[PDB]
Amino acid sequence: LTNLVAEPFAKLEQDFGGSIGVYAMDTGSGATVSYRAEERFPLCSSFKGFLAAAVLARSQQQAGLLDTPIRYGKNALVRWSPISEKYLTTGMTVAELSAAAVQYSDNAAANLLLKELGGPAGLTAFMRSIGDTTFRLDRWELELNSAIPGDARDTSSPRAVTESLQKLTLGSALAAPQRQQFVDWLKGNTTGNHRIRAAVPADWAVGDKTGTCGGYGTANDYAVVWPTGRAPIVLAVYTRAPNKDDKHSEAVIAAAARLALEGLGVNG
Ligand SMILES: *C(=O)N1C[C@H](NOS(=O)(=O)O)CC[C@H]1C(=O)NC1CCNCC1
Repeated sequence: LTNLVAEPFAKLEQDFGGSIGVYAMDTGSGATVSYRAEERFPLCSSFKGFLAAAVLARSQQQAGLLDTPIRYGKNALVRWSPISEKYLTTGMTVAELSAAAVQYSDNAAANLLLKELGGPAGLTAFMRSIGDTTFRLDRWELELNSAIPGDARDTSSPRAVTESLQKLTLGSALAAPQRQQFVDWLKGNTTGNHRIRAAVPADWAVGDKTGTCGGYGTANDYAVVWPTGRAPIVLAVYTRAPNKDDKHSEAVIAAAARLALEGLGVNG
């Protein structure tokens, strides 16, 4: 049921000037669209969705975790910490840090939560526990964004991202209350309006998490999409490019998402 209908991904990535990786699954039928789906791409900020899921998994055994207040110093505030910079003098709860990491891609929040889990290896361990053998987080923010060609650090594949996203948002990897909280955080993301969401009709629910490394044309988005009247679709779109100064393209990500939905026969 993979690639029953061919779509012009090669032309798209040639127009972009790099590589595009796509994996999309119709959870009703199991039909899939797959293009470079098992290649590694840098995660960039997109690890923060899985980070929040790992926090929620821990909260299943720690009823007080989400409302625990976390104070932090000015040295925690790295580039692009738009929420946590406004609460430097007060602190925020674990749940607020999680929401900020997901919905505003807040870098200081992500590092604080990584510390709670035992660092990149602790998040990687959570991903292993749900059956993901591809994901690896190796470094903290901001070092994880280097996006070096051929470097497997801080990467996954579009397929493994989609499979893990499906387990966490629709499957049984989280308990039902935590699953719905993860979905609600993704639905409230503010950074993805020009990526997968731009390919999705406004009357369909979407949750997503973006990433943009800042070099090597490297940027991405993954999402769960609920078309009305049919089963949800899960998909991931990742990009990279050969030159350090190559720019990312939001339009290419939206275009790739459109081709994925077309390949699944989903009328938008
Ligand atoms: C994530 O990849 N981020 C965090 C933030 N939001 O972008 S998004 O695409 O996740 O929404 C800014 C870009 C990126 C990031 O952390 N970039 C680093 C800091 C800015 N200079 C380049 C590296």
